[PDB]
Formats: sequence, C-alpha cells, structure tokens
Amino acid sequence: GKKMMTTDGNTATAHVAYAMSEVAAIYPITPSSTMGEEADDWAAQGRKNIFGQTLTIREMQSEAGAAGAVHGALAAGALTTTFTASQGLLLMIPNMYKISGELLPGVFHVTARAIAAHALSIFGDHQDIYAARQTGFAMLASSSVQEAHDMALVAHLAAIESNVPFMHFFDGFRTSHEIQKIEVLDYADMASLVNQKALAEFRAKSMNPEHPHVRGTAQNPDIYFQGREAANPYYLKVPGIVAEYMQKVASLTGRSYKLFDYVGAPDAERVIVSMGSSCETIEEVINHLAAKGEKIGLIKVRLYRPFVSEAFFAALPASAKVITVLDRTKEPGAPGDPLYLDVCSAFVERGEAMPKILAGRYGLGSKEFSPAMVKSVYDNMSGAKKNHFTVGIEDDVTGTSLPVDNAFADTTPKGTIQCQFWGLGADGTVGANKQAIKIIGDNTDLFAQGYFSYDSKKSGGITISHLRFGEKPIQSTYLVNRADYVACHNPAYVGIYDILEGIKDGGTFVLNSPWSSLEDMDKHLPSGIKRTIANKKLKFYNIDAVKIATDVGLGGRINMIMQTAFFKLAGVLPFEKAVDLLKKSIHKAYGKKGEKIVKMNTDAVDQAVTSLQEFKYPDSWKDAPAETKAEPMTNEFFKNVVKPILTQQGDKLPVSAFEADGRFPLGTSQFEKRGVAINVPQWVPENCIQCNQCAFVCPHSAILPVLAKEEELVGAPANFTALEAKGKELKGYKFRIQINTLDCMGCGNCADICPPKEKALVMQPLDTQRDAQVPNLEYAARIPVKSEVLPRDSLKGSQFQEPLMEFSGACSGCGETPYVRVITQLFGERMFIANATGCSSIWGASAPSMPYKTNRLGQGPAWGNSLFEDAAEYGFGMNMSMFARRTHLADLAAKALESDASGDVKEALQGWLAGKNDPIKSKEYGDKLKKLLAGQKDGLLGQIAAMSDLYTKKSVWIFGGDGWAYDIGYGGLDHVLASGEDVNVFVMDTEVYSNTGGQSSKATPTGAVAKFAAAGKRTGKKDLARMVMTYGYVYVATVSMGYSKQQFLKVLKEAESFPGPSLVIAYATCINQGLRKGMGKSQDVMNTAVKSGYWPLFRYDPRLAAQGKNPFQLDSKAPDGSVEEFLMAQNRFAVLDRSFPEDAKRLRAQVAHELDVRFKELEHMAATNIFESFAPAGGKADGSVDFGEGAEFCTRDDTPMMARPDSGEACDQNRAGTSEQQGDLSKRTKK
Amino acid sequence: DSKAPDGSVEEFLMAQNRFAVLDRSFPEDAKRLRAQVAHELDVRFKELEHMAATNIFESFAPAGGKADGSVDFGEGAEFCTRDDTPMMARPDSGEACDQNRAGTSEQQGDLSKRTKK
Amino acid sequence: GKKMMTTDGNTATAHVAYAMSEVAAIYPITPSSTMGEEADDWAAQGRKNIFGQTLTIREMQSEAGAAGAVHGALAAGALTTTFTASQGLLLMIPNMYKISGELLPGVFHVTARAIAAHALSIFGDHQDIYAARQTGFAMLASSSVQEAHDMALVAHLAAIESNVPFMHFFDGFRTSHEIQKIEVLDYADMASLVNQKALAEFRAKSMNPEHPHVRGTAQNPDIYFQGREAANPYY
Amino acid sequence: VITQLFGERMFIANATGCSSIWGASAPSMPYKTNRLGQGPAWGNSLFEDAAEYGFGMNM
Amino acid sequence: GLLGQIAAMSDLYTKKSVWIFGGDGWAYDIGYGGLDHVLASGEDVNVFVMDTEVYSNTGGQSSKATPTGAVAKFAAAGKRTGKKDLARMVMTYGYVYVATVSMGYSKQQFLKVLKEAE
Amino acid sequence: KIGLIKVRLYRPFVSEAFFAALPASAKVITVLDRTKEPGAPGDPLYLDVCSAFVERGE
Ligand SMILES: Cc1ncc(C[n+]2csc(CCOP(=O)(O)OP(=O)(O)O)c2C)c(N)n1
Ligand SMILES: Cc1ncc(C[n+]2csc(CCOP(=O)(O)OP(=O)(O)O)c2C)c(N)n1
Ligand code: SF4
Ligand code: SF4
Ligand code: SF4
Ligand SMILES: [Ca+2]
Ligand SMILES: [Mg+2]
Ligand SMILES: [Mg+2]
Repeated sequence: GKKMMTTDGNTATAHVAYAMSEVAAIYPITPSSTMGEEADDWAAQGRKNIFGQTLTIREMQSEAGAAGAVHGALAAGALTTTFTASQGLLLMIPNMYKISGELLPGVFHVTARAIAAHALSIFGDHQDIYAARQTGFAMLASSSVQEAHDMALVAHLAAIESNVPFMHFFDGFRTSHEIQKIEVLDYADMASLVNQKALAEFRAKSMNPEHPHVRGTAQNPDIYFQGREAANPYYLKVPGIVAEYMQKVASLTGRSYKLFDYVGAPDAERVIVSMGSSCETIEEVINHLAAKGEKIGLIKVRLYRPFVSEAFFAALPASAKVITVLDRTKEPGAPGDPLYLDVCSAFVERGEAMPKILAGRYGLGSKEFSPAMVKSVYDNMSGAKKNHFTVGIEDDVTGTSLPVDNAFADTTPKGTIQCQFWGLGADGTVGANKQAIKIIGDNTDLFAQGYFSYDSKKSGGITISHLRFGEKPIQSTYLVNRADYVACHNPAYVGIYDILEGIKDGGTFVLNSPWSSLEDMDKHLPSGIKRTIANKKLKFYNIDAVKIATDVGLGGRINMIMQTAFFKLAGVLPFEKAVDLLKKSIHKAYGKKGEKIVKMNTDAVDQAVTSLQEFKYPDSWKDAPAETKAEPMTNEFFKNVVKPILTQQGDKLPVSAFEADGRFPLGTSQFEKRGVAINVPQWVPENCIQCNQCAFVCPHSAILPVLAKEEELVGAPANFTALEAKGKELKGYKFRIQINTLDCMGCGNCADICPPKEKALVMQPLDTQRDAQVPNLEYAARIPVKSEVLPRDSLKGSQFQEPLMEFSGACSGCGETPYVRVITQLFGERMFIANATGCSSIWGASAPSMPYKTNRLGQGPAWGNSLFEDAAEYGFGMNMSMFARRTHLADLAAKALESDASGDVKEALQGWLAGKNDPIKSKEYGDKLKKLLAGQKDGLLGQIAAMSDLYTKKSVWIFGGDGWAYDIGYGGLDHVLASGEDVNVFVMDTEVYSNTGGQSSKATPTGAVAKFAAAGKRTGKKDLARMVMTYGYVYVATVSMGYSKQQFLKVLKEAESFPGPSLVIAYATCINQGLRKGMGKSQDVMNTAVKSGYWPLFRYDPRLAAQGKNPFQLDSKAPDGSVEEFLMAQNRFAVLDRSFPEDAKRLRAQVAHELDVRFKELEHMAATNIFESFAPAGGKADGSVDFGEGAEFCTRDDTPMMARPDSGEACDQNRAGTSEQQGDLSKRTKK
Repeated sequence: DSKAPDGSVEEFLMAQNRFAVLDRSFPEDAKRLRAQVAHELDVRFKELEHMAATNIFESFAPAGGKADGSVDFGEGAEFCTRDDTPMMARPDSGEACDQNRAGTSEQQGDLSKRTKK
Repeated sequence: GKKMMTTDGNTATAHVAYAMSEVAAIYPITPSSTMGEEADDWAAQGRKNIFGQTLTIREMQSEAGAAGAVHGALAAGALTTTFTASQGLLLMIPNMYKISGELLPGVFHVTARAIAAHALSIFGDHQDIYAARQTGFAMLASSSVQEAHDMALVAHLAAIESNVPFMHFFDGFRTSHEIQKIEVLDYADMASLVNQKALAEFRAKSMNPEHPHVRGTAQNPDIYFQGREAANPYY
Repeated sequence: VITQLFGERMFIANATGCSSIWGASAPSMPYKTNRLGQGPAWGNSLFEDAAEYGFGMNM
Repeated sequence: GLLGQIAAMSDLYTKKSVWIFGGDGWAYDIGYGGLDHVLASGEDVNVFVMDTEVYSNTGGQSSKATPTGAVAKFAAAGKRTGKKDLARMVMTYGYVYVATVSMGYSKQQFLKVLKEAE
Repeated sequence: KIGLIKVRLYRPFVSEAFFAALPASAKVITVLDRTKEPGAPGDPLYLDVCSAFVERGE
C-alpha cells in the first residue's frame, strides 16, 4: 500500500530507516538530529519495525561511540543504522573501514553537511560524505524528499543482500528540512522485499559463543594484502544488487531509477553531471531551455560508490561535445574534486572519444544554486569554457567564479504559486506555514513545497519562509525570488529589509501594521516601498492583526490572522473552500480547552476576512521622495561587512571581503543595537541603593553602572539623573544605572532581583524609554570606567570594570552569558578562550556578530573555537605555546642579565623574571621593560622587546557546556585536568545539549525530560565534580550566581589563581528547562537550586592540603526542603507529572533522596581530617632514563612494536625460570 | 578485601626496575617520588577505609518506569522552549510562544495593572 | 656542516623535527612511536632547537587529543609538530581541517601505515595519508632514509613561509625502520634557512589578548562559501 | 580462568593492545572451543571503542 | 510457523555474557570517554581491565594509569603526577559494580569478583 | 627504454611539474598506488594523473 505524505527528507528517510532496523546508536548533530529523534519517539510511542519489534535506540557520548556501537551490533547479528552528519561523520571513519572490512549490512543515513575549516557550518554540501569515500562504504545519494525515502529503502535492501555497508545521503537542510508531498510505502511492502536467505545467513555468520569465530585479527606482510582483496567479488556484485532493488521498489511505487539517470535533450551537446538536490533544479532549467531548442542534458548520479563506468556511459549521449562535472565540495590542492576525477578516469579509460570536460564547484554551505546559476553553467560550455570555476559567489581574488545574470526568466512549472513570509521568531509564522502545507496538500490535488530561513539570533530573529504550490511536481530546490504572494508579519522589517524583491507585478503584498490611515502608512512606509507598490501595480493589503487579535481575545497573537490572510489572498484555493477548509482545521488542532478558545480563533478568521481589504494607495507613490542617510558612528567593517550581512545582503559580498584564515575582529556587536525587546527596565534613583546587582546579572550587559564626578557630567542630558556614590572610596562621585534599552533583550532579570522592597527597576514598554535613554546611553558610554576605585573582584567593584563580552545572540535571560561576562571583568585583558562547540560558541562566534570586545587599551579575550570534542585539548595547546614561548623569553632575559644591559633594564628584567607567573608583577616589570626597551631592534634586547605580548602572565580558559564536559569532550577534559597544568575550565551546566534541541547528557538529572529521555532520564546525574576531586591536585568548585555572587567571585579568584588545573561548574538556567515563570526568574531559580540542595556549592583547594588543611569546603547549607516545588517549577519535570504521574512522583522522590545522600556525603567529606596531599612540581633537571637500563631480564619483546634503534641487546627473556630457580638448577647439576 | 600497608613498599618498588633505574640515575628525585608514592597508598587506604565504615551510601535500583508513551519537554511550557535557530528547528516546531522579551510573568501581569486604560 | 651517520628513517626525520619545532602534542602508535620517544628523551636530556630552547612535549589521551593540542599551540603562535600514522592519523582528520583552515604552519610527520579493516596491520602503505588528502594539508613524500631527512626539513621551511600545514610521510618500517648511512644537517644550518619575516608574522597574527581577534566562527550560506575560497592564493 | 567460568557463553569486545595482539595475531589463535564447540566470540574493533563495541553487542 | 522461527533462534536461548577486555591505556585514556559512558548506561556488560600501568604492547609508554615516580617513555625521569583513580571515579555512580583484584594475593577473592561482577 | 617519475609533492598536485618529468617518448604509463579504495573507479595517484592528461588536451 501507498500513502500521500507531506514531510521533509529527515522524516522521509527516518520512516524507512526505522522499519528496516532493529538496533540504532545515535548522537545528536544538526541537521540529522531530527531523524535520530524521530526513531526514539516512534519507539517510545510503540512503533514496530518489519519484525514487529520496537527499535532499540541508545545514545552514546559521541559519533565515535555510536559508530563503535553499530559495529558491535552488526557484528553481533543485528540490523543496525545511525543518523549523522559533518563533524559526526568524520568521527565514524575509523569504524567505517572496520564495518566495511567485515562485510556488514550496516547503513548510515547522513545529511550532507559542511566541514569546519576556516569556520564551522551547519549547512549542506558534500565535504563530509566525500571525506568517507575510501572507507569501503557504498554511497547512494538522493536528490529530493521523495528520493530520500526511495533511496533509503534501496540502501537497506541492497546492504542486507550485498553484505556491503551503505551510506545513504541527501543534502542537509536543502532536502532534509524541505517539505514536499511524497509517497511512502507501508512497512509490510518493505519487509516483503527483504532477501530472507541473506537475512538468515547474516545472523548465522554473526558472533555467538554457540558457534564462535575470531574477527579483528592482526596480520603480517605475508597475508594482509591478500586478505584485503578477499572482498572484491562482493564489491563487484553490489551494483547489481542496487539496480535490482531500484527495480523492485519500482514495481511497488512506480518510481524508477538507475545508478546513473539521464534527462534533457536526446542529442544534447552540453551535458552537466551533478549529484544531490542540485539535480532537481537542473532538470527544471533543462525542461525550460530544452523546450526552447537548446541541446543540453544532465547525468544524475545515484550510486557514487562503487563507481560503475558502464552505467555512466549508459546515460551519456554520444552527441555530448562538452560536459561539465559539478562537485559540491572543496579539496584544497587537488587537481580536481571527487566526482570530476571519477568522470575523467571514465573517459580516459574508455580510450576513445574525448569530449571537453569542465570542472565546477558549487553550493558550499547550502549556498544557493539558482536556475540562473544553472544557466550560467550551460552558457560557459557554449562560450568561455572556463575550467575549475565556482558558481554562486564573486571570486574577485582568484577570479574563478562564473558571471550570473540574475535577470533569468522564472522556470518554475506553469500554474505555480510561490509564496514568501517574513515573520519574527515565536510569532507563529512558521508553525502557521507548516499547517498551510498539511491542509492544502491533504485536501487538494496540488503539490506542496516548504522551506524556511531562520536567524542566528536565538531571540527576536527574522524568519523568511518559502512555500510553493502547483499542479505539477515541484523541483525548485532553491529559494523564492519571484513570489506571487509576499507577507510581512512584522511592521519593524518595513524600513530595514528589502521585503519586496523580485515580487511579480500584480502580486499581492499583505502587511501587518497599525497604520490603517494613509497618513501613517506614508509616515512609516519608505518611498522605495511605496514606489514599488505603485510601479508594479501590487495589490497591497494592510491589516492591523494585533488590534484584530485583541478584539477577539486571542491575546493579540497575529498567527491566526495572517494565516487567514494566506488562504484568502494567496490564491491557491477558491475563496469558498479556502476559508471553509480552514475553519475545519481550527477544530483539528487546539481544542485543548473547550469551544471558548476555539471560538476566539474562529471569530478571528471571520473578522479578519472582513478586515482584509485592499489598501487603496494613491498613484502619487510612483515618485515619492527618498529619505536621506543618517547612520550613526560605525567602522568600515560594520559598514562594509557586517551590516550588508546583517541585512541579508551577505551573498553579494565578494571573496576579497574575507580573511583567508576566516577570522573576525572583536566588538562587532557594539553597533547591532537590535532593540527587539518588548519591555525594558526603568531605573528609579529614589529606591536604588547602589549595589550593582542589576548589571552583575544582565545576560547581555544591557546595564551600564556609571561612577563619574560632576567634572565629567557637564554636557549631559538634563534627565541623566545621578545619585551621589555611597561608601568610602565612593564619596564625591555620582552614581547611576544606565539602561541599554536597545541591546536589552527584555528578560526581566535585573528588576526581578533588585533588592529594595520598592523596586528601583520597573519593566516598561521599550518605546516608552528608548527616546530618553538611547541618547543618555551614548553619553554614559563616553564616561571613563572607574576600575582603580574599588576591588576588581568585589561584587560592587566588578561592575565598575569593563565587560569584554556584550550583546550576544543568546536568548533573553540566558543562564550562561551572565557568568562569562563577569569573568571578562576580572581577566578579560589577559586571557585565552578555547570555547567548546555549542551555545557558548553560538552566541559568541556566529558571524558576523562578535560579542567579545577589547577594553580601552585594545586588550581583550583571544577567542577561538576548534571543535566540539577538543576544547580542553585545544586550550591545553595554547598553554603549551605560552609556556614554550614565555620560557624562551625568560631564558633571554637571563642572558641579558649577564650581558652589559643597563642598570634599569637589568632591574626590571630581574624583577619580571621573579614574578614571570604573577599577573600583577609580570605586568609591573613587563610595562617598565616596554618603556625601557622601546625602539630597541638589535641583539638580545632587540628580541626581548619584540616579545612584549608575552610579558604579563596570560590566563588560559576552556569554555564548554555539560554536553561537551560530560560527554563528547570529557575524555580530553579528564586528561587535561590530570596534566597538572595551569589551565581553567568553566562549565556552564544547562544539564542538557541546548543549541541542538535539548538532548540528554550524562549531566542531565534524574526524571528530567529531554531528547532520548522521553519519559524522564532513568540514570542519575553523572558526578563530574567528585570524579575529578579524586585527583587530589585539581582545583574543583561549583557555583550558582543567583544564590551567591560573592561566592562566585571568590571561586573565580581561587580557581584562576591556583597554579594548576581548575574546574568550575556553573548552574545555568536555560529555556530548554522550561521555567514556568520565565527566564527572568533564572537568578531566583539558581538560588533555589542551591537552597533545595539540588545544586550544593563547594570548593576543593589542593594548596590547603599542602598546609594541613582539609582541601574541601562546603559553601552551601543542607537541603531546605523546597526541592519538590523547585522541580515542579520547571517544565522539564512538570511534563512527566502530567503525562506519567505515577513515574513522576517516584522519580522526583528518587531525586530528593539522591541529593539528601550526596550532601551528607559532602559534609563528612568536609569533616574528615583525612585527605590527599598536594605538591606543585620541583625536580626535573636535564637527563633521561629508559625503563630498560640495568634490568636483569629483558624489558622488551621480539615484536616489531617494541623494536627501537638502540634495542636488540641480549637479555634474559624469562624462558629459563626464576633467578633463584636458575641458581638452584646450577647447584643441582654440579658435575 | 585487603589489609593496611605493611611497609614493604620500598622493597616492593626497588625490586622493580621501573623504579630502581630512577634511583640509580636520580637518587634525590627517586627518594622523594618513592617517599611520595608511599604517602599516597597510605592516604588512599584510610580513605578507602572510611568508605568501608561510612553510614551513608548511594542507593540502587535495577530499572523501571519508562514503558510505552513518550512526551516532549516543551509541551505545556509557559514560555518558548526552543530558540529561532535553524538548529532547534524540528518538524512540529514553529508555534507561537513567549520568547522572554516581555519580562517575567508577575512583571507582565503587573505591567498591565499599571496601564489598564 | 655536512655530517655522515647511520640511522633509520624515524630518527632521521625526528632529527629535523626537533630542531625546527617548539611545541608538540604526541600519542604513541607504531611505527612512528620512535620519533616521539626521541624528541621526548632529547628534551629531557636538554637538547636545544634552532631557537636554543628545549622542545616542549606533552602526551595526550589520544591522537584526537594531540591534534586538538597541536591546533591550539599553532593558533597561539608556536611552531608545533607531531608524529603519528594509520589509526592515529584518522583521529586527527577533524583538526587537520581546522589547522589548514586557519592557515597554520603545522607539520605532521607520519609513517605511512595500513588501516584496520578486515584486519589490523602495523605495517606500511599509503592508506592513512590518502584518507586525509582532502583535509587541506600539503603532502611531502620521502622515498628513502636520506630523503626522510631532507623533505622533513623542506616541509617545515615551506609551512612557515606558505602558512600551509605540511604532512611529511614515509613508508612505515620499509623506511622508518630501515637504517642507512646518510647525511644530516647541523641545527645551525637548518636555522639559517628559516624565513625570519614569515616567522615574525606568524607570531604577529597569532592569538593573544594584547591584540585579540576571533577564530572559528559559525557561518551561514551567505558567506561561508566565499570564506572557504579566501585561501586560494596560499595554495 | 575467566574462560573457565563463562567461556562457553561470552562475547568479547577486546580493545587493541597486547590482549589483542596475543589474542589474535594471525595465524595463531589462543581462544578455542570446548568439547561441545562452544567458545568465546572474540572480536577486535578499534583501540578507542572497546566499550561501545561490546555495548553494541549487548544491544 | 512460530516454532519454525523460534527453532532457528536456539543460539539465543542461553543467556550470553558480554565482556570487554583492554589494558590500562585503553580504560584510563583513549577509550575512557567511551568506557565511562558505557558503564553509566546501566546495562549488563562486564569490563575487565588488565592494568599494566603502561602502554606495554607499543613500547611501554606512560599513561594516566602509571604510578608516581614510575619510569616510562614520556616519563623519562619518573612520572610526576599520581596514578589516576579510575575505580573511585566510577564508584561515584553507585549503580555500577566495581572491584580490584590481584591473583598473587588471593585467587579466592578474584573468583569471588568474577562471580559477583558477571 | 623505461623510466620512472618519483612524486615528492602529492598535494598540491601541480600538473605542470608532473609533465616536466614526462618524456615525450612515453607511449605507455602505469601508475602505482600503495592503497585500495573499494568501489573507487581507481586509486588516488592514478586518478590525479588521468585528470592531468585530460586537461593537457593532447
Ligand atoms: C563531532 C561532533 N558531533 C556533534 C556536534 C554537534 N553539537 C554541537 S553543540 C552540541 C550540544 C551542546 O551541548 P552542551 O555542551 O551541553 O552545551 P549547551 O548548548 O547546553 O551550552 C552538539 C550535539 C559537533 N559540532 N561535532
Ligand atoms: C587511534 C589509535 N592510537 C594508537 C594505537 C596504538 N596502540 C595500540 S595498543 C597501545 C598501548 C595501550 O595498550 P594498553 O591498553 O595499555 O594495554 P597493554 O598492551 O599495555 O596490555 C597503543 C599506543 C592504535 N591502535 N589506535
Ligand atoms: S539592583 Fe537595584 S538597588 Fe542594586 S544597583 Fe541595580 S537598580 Fe540599584
Ligand atoms: S531585562 Fe534582562 S536583558 Fe534587559 S537590562 Fe534587565 S537583565 Fe539585562
Ligand atoms: S544556553 Fe539556553 S538560554 Fe542560553 S543561548 Fe543556549 S538555548 Fe538560549
Ligand atoms: Ca589555574
Ligand atoms: Mg548543555
Ligand atoms: Mg597497559
């Protein structure tokens, strides 16, 4: 049986993957997490595979552990699979050779994603899949959603019968997240294609002590080579098995395929050879140009490996005179990319006709591949014939890109309605778009396509959706730039984004805004927009969805109003059936609360259909006066690079506009001033007590405390109200808390924690503050920061320091940024950061916004993100460099001390040398030296001068999340902390893989609800703190800002100052945890976290042990009993109590017990007078000694492994018994 | 399952070349590192001894609960549980929710009582 | 000064490696283990490199760990190196993309060894090196003990001036463990062939809060592609 | 001895290293079967995945 | 029928015993991240670590399992960091069976552990 | 009449440097690869060589 189904690549292949698999070991990673999360859910729900069994899915610590688990399963006789991508696929490589080597029917479903080189990317291309092309895996590619399903089935069937592992792959995001109405097969149909004899043999040859065998042997040069060729027969037959099933799945669905498929003109002279979702668009362009008489074609490659040349030439037209192979990868240095090379070897080996063959690279990192680009490619063949060209960018540095005429006529099928939606994150737009897909598709005989472009901004971001509808198949695997319907669901975008680009003439444009009058419309709508609305005779429909949404009592949410706009003006369904079929869905969804809520969404539909009246704009718009420019201060980087990017114009940014090594300058987020908050805090100098707690808490540094004297507040606004500093050091100074209304995300934390009964901070509408604050901020921002007035590491004094990390892309009230910010206020000027992959690297390094900044001297955190699994290692590397280099300096300094260096130079040189590793001193004598050696450029001194950036002691930090620390990168973390070296790791524990969807980590508590914890995690929270404390010499400590900022500053001090390994774990609230009262209660929740005893604070300081003192110190008090109310306040716990109350009660009970036992444990750990000692280092002294020297019996074996240059000496190999035994045998044979 | 150190540490270590070579080439360091190891095994034992005599110990449970039927961590959530990022993007995601840019619940509720009109 | 002496391919390259490097993260793996052991020993011994400093070597928990450290040391303006092969090399693939992506002058010295598939093998062949031909590393092959020394030096000298990471490799056992009577170069000589400006610039562009910059961003479809092409001149 | 107790019904995920070298250096196989043909199902995946390899056997 | 299928699964009837072998190099270092995770899975697997306190097979290199003052490659002057307490680290879970043995000291203790752990 | 072309630099693969060592007399050339990529249309060094001739266009 069949079944029309509208879904995306991920769900489409996952549907087939689940049915054909008994075991699955996965690890989350964008954009394959979906599939992995599908399986788990479906299994939990009770889904059955073709064996009537629910899939057994487990989560590992990494894709390496995954691939390893799969191997074991496959070896143990179970049909296994896994879903991965990019960085994840790279860590599976080693196992892949093993899995292929041991001929196992394994199958990988990977969403082709870019590899992180100059920069990380979560978008699609073939860099990863190509990196595994020599693992011995079969590679079957799909070019569409429908194909995703189809090729996914063939993959499994072929694998089972070929005993050769398959890698089914499809374009990440471009196919995986694209939704289309496709056909899927029943689990029964699939199960009936399986080769039973093969399945029986697979299980019979598998590992089992009832009939064991040995795999994974170690072979010498005598047999390795032969054993490696022993599988040739298998690889020769796989192409046949693959074709076989393409024909069998064909007899059931009606969709045929070949290892290589040809499309286009029978006598095409110019053929393209591509692979992936790109082929869909090519064919679209082919149908258009070929119908016009053009002789061009295309060869779709399905099976990339093995690469059967026969099948290639099968789909290749003899009329082909020129054929360009397109690779969606980039192998620096190669003479050509993958596919290109394979194709070349094809013709050369055919040793006959030789058609001009061109090479072309495209789509890197989901780069758009428009029909125009497909046009540019076919023209290059009938023209310049440029080779090794790029398409989609402007290569003005090496000039390899192709000229693209964007004025290319639309090639979408006839009768297709392409739509565009510009919504704000969380307004319902997308969810409403997806509903419009299910409805229309499941009630009409139209094809539906959906794709969405989100924003790097986790809060208040733009979301331009793309939807298409037609009577003919949709092959438009690229954005919509010729829409018939354009809708802006946010009036803010009006004057900041090119909302109407390429909008077809006569096209309708419905806008969301309270400008129902022409006066307002003209006052807020730009001339460029007005001019366009008129010149194109657009059918502009305004609508006050907010007002209309308030009259019906929908809270004011415009999601159900703009949805009604679509069905009425998009023109896909007849007005009647269109609006009618909608009301039917209103009942489908919702209905969560009687007909009351259902009535509010029905009334909205009608009153809206009424409000939806064309805005009769005047013909005077055709020539409206364009305003004048007035952009504030900015760099030539925020102006020439970041803004063009922030304004969705980055694609037009040529190659020459970037750093070859892919680096960015700091403080670029200093001009973003997004201003997407709804409500902001209002300082009230009548209640304020000048404590600096509001600033200390802000997750975006949107609060700037000002401490200046009337000497600096001369040319200031009359409303720059300022109190008079409180305290001793603060007497004549004037205090003030300047709210940064534009950079504020309106989370509410500051006001929520402001001490005084009568809050000195009150939340008010942004617009009712900006006009008076923005100008005061630009002023207060010019007031010198008083850093030498109070103790740098003091609560009230730390906020008088410069925050070198502001306005990041983190969510409102993030539980992470608050910490890092204050961390820069203590060491920022002299620290390195090795940020592990994840949120910490997302809200801090997502181009083009860079929150980290430099202070008044240009000093700031030297930031860097290597990978997700090597944060510690990475940072450990930075530590080795500094050591190696600083030690170098010190040795030259010593040299100069013996030379004829001046008296002054020798003093500072002598001094620095004494405090080389002392922040204060190293900086005191370091600066003196700079002054003294200034201008020097010869001899030792000349070299010592050129190293001023090594003088003051640097501070190396490792930023990561629980996922990194507890899982993927725990191994490196553990190892580095053992190194016993001066490094500082800061773990922001959100108890869950955040930015990837909220997957369960070993840091996730008991009974918590996360991905792969679908019913509350049934394993206790891994105790990372106690595990590392066992080292004895590693400084460990836990913190929780909301509970005690004072203890947090102390920790940072004691940790960073410790002359060795430091591990600090911070309890960070996150939106994945789902706080009932919002992230504005984050600080108050961190507080409860400690009091309840859920997250007890403590510190293990080894140097205390070095002085007879117990290295363990408890910073919190025994549980208070508010634990239950603490867990039930977070949805990640409340959900179970609603769906599975029985397990919920038990799980929350087990947790309380868990924290009750562990605390008593910590207490006794703080009471005991028995602890591990501590010793820095000392000793070394040049000289090495091998463990073999002076040994009586051999210390090494005969093996080629222990063999060394100096080895080979005669020794007692222990084959004559013991020394005594030998001695006695000698006495027992006297003679 | 074993008893407290018997002091044979020195002879034990010196009887093995991996330690004896260090003593022959680095007499000074050797003695310190050997005297250090001895201190480690002595401390770790008393340490291990408390474990054997503690009145507090982590509970245990085979396995249970789970069963059929799953649930998402965002269902019922008052505020958004997923960001605008393409990463947290899922098939079912996309619904409207409070993105925490309006302030805390009580803050919002009181912000209305102070406007009414 | 030219100097005759007998040795295996391993020490021959280690000889150069040590001199030309300042930092090194290493994990043991046959048949390249000999080089890392020599660099470590000579370090303890107190041997000075071209900069007249002892090599700073550390051992990680794995090659994926060594690569991570090797990446950080290079991003921190320090001449780094490592020795690996087969399975070890494969665990370095991820970082190799980063190291070359950030145009760091790293230098890998690998003893070409077979990959574990139908069976394991500590013996030599080009299965490992090839598995990383797309990582963006320049690849220099030496065909004999004498060449192991020469290419080893060229590799370091080129990497420093081109900013492209080099991977010096030679057949495991067949060369790494084949001893011959060859000619090596004093460290002084090797030092005089270094490009001081290139080296000075490597110190400059590197990480340091005194003059910070951000590396390892996350880029969308709008610019990621162009950024990947920005290094075409260097290659 | 471990095989003298569970040998006839155990799977073995052996991490590369001596135990894998003396465990399965071709053509010498130390692990054998008992009078009934039962014996340890030995397999060496890679050096860094011994636990996940065995875990998968468990799955 | 069912019996037909059942019958073909005789090799599954008897409860199997999944074991995992490996030296200290594996358990303490390169494979630790994996061992730690698999152990925390709570499933029925047995891990037997033959602690040699050094990377024997490859030439006796140092590992986190190497003792203080122990002379090994990469520890040319005796290791200057203590032996990693893998045991106490895993014992924090509370739901994992952990034990140390030494045949020379007691064969009875060793057998007792295999019996209990398995 | 035989010869051999030793490849010192495999990456980047400079087609020019390659031909600089290719004797015009060459009528038959066999490329040797010390590896095996199952299913591949050929092994690495080989593939790179073919690309060089197809692009030399002679
Ligand atoms: C080898 C590899 N596997 C997977 C990923 C994808 N990934 C990036 S961040 C992340 C989760 C973040 O987890 P965590 O460390 O807990 O930090 P948080 O986001 O919660 O701060 C995942 C699964 C990757 N980048 N590389
Ligand atoms: C990725 C990878 N890195 C390094 C090696 C090489 N190697 C194999 S065994 C070994 C020694 C560690 O052995 P161990 O587990 O300590 O056991 P032992 O031989 O000492 O009993 C090393 C360095 C490998 N096979 N794969
Ligand atoms: S938290 Fe309140 S009392 Fe404290 S400095 Fe801020 S506004 Fe003033
Ligand atoms: S509401 Fe939140 S983001 Fe805004 S100033 Fe207060 S703490 Fe900062
Ligand atoms: S940690 Fe959570 S709250 Fe912070 S940026 Fe990530 S998803 Fe948002
Ligand atoms: Ca420290
Ligand atoms: Mg997390
Ligand atoms: Mg060992």
